[PDB]
Amino acid sequence: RDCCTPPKKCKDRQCKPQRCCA
Repeated sequence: RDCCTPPKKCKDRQCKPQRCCA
């Protein structure tokens, strides 16, 4: 599970600012 690696996972606060989400 990763903020952007398949499967992406920007459903958190520490994985949202990630240019790969916001």
